[PDB]
Amino acid sequence: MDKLLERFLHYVSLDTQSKSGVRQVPSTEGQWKLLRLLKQQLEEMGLVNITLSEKGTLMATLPANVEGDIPAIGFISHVDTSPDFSGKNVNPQIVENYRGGDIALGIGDEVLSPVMFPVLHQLLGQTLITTDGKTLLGADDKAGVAEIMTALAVLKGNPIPHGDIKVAFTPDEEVGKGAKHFDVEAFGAQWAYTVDGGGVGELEFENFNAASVNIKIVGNNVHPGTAKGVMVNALSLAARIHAEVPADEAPETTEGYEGFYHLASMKGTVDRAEMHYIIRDFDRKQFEARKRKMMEIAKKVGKGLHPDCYIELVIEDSYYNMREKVVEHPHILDIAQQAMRDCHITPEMKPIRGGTDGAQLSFMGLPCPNLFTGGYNYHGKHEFVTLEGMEKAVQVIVRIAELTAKRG
Amino acid sequence: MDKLLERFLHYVSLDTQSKSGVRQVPSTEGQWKLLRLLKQQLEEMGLVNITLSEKGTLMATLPANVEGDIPAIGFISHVDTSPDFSGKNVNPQIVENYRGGDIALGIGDEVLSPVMFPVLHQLLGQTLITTDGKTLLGADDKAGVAEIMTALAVLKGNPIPHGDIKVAFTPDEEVGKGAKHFDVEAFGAQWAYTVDGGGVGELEFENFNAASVNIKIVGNNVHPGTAKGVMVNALSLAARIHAEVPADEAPETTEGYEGFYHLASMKGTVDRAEMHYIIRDFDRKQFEARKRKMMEIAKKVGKGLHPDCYIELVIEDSYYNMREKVVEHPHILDIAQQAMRDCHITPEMKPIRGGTDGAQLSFMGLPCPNLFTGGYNYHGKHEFVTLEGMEKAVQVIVRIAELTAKRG
Ligand SMILES: [Zn+2]
Ligand SMILES: [Zn+2]
Ligand SMILES: [Zn+2]
Ligand SMILES: [Zn+2]
Repeated sequence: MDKLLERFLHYVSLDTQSKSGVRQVPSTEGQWKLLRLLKQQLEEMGLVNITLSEKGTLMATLPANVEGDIPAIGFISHVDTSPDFSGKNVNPQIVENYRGGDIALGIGDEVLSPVMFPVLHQLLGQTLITTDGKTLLGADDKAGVAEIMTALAVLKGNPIPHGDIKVAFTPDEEVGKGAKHFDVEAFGAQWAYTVDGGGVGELEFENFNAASVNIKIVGNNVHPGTAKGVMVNALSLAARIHAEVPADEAPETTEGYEGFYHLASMKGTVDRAEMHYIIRDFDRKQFEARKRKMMEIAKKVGKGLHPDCYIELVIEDSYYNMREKVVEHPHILDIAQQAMRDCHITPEMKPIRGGTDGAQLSFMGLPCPNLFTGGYNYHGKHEFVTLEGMEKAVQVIVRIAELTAKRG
Repeated sequence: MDKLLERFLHYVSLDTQSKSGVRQVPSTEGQWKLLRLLKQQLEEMGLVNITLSEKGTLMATLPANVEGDIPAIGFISHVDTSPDFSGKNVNPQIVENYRGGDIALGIGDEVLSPVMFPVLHQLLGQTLITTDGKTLLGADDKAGVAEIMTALAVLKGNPIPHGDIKVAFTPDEEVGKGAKHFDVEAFGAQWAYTVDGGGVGELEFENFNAASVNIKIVGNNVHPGTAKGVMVNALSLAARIHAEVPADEAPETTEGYEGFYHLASMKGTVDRAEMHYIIRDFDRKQFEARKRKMMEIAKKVGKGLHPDCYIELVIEDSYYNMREKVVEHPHILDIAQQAMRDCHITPEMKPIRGGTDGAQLSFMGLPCPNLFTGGYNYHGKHEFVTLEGMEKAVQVIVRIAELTAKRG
């Protein structure tokens, strides 16, 4: 199981940052750089049916080790790094046998601190890989790419029985295009896992049901000095709508399993205004309830307006909670959990307050929970990872593949 | 008193529309076209000390008719037409002996209607001048320019005693630059009147005290799924501020002498938001009270925010109510009122729910109330005027000049 570190740093050195609002997929050339590198490494490795689509999705198959009717399983990672910070000229910082202090990031006033991140006191003794403080690290999701790549080297070069293993590396996960052009048919996996989770132990199979609620408000402007009973202030309606939305059921005041309404943005004048709301909820019923609530709030404020003044709502479903799709087949989480115990890891299962490409794929015919990576503080300069956590991800992937063949 | 109509139509044919947010004054070439025309006509008329500044303000003096120590008075009109509708290729429509029906504007579905404008039933018998329905008319303020120009022809060509009469024609009244570069010193008028009012009888000397209140809100954005006790939604603060502003004390619900708060515009995201409020009030005390109220409302919402999240208010005074400046010298309104009675007109004195260049000049050393013009429905395609009302404006101006010399 060597070259884990090497593969990781190699991938980290490549600028693969994604770009919002681009029509082309992948959105940036850098991503094609890493995809081509992976493609070559897969060929050299000896995988079969390797293919890189025009949309930049890399697929490949490691054939069964043994005979028997074993279901093919898959592992998926995404190639791009967050637009929220640069993954440009990352300069990794390796801290062997971390003793628990503050980590200086590069030369300057930048620090990885256990005061700010208590998790560190949970990683005494390990090798930490950090940034110089001037960029992202890319652990998300290049540690996953490295771990999958590594798990394949281990499966191919050791006496470990396994069925067919499908792997994929996708392009614009960060900008929401991760599963858009995913050819589940070509992939040919009975089920899969994304290796795009957090710390050691993380296993996720529950995510938010999501929807956007756009509101278009048309008022009536006129010179203010003579607006009596004539002027319809659109912003006054916007404020009245938001006044009715539960301030206790908002991102700033929810945690764990509680849903919410959130006003992302709003802009307007007396004549027109627009609001962009989002609704998140683990429960499909309370998700519906949440749409109703908004429409209801709207009606209220839309009391009696001179039929040239209205309030329109446009509700768009973004994604659903996989729970149902995953739990529907017990072996998926059972194998993953048994695999972690076999590797002396305590499975930690927290719900995802957001979504994942796995949740999209789970509705496209590929139930697909999330596996940990060992990385932390995902989108900023405080992002870091530990080699041991990365080696455990490898161990788990390899065990899951062995266990799957065992039962097949 | 001829060429009133002719001068009017001539001026109406010139595109003199102003333009918002231009640094140059006048903001448009068309205005210089009318200013040059007026300049020439003043020369031909025989006025003295005629001058056109680099900023496009035209001044001129008609010397005293008689001797005695008579105070010089002035008459002011503005040359540009509203940006709110085109004053491009105006095609006037003349309706002699209006009998009270609906007036068809040009060829098409456009109408001047007494149902929509009850004033018409107050103008039976008169000659109406309307638009074709495709533009503004320009009565505001080209009727005033014509009336002043005409009043001067009458004063110069008839046995009517008068002291010195100063006249001025200003450039960007519509875009707020009307009195900016007004050289009151060069003008040399003890007091003046703007001929920029409405229907026959109108005399205005009270206007709003005005101020803008800008609010900058800095919040704290973070991915929503993990914003608990961390995310500070700036829009939520904006809505909470506007929630505290009196919906009964707003443009849509005030009239006559009642002040108000008005939210002109607002834009924002979770990280930042901005609000542009205006405050209008005839009373200087309640104007102050209104500033206090806003600052107060702000404090409340600014409760306890992590010192990286704040709410800043920036209050800018725009203009004041002239009342004080005008009433301070009784002859100004006394002469104007006596003049209207001498002309068999009932003086109508309503407060201006907004401001005028006269109110700005009144604080620059030139008390300056507003005189009627006979025009109605100022900024749209439904703008119209009546020749009789225009002739009365002329009569009043001429009488005011005669009365002023009488008492001097
Ligand atoms: Zn991410
Ligand atoms: Zn990721
Ligand atoms: Zn106007
Ligand atoms: Zn005007």
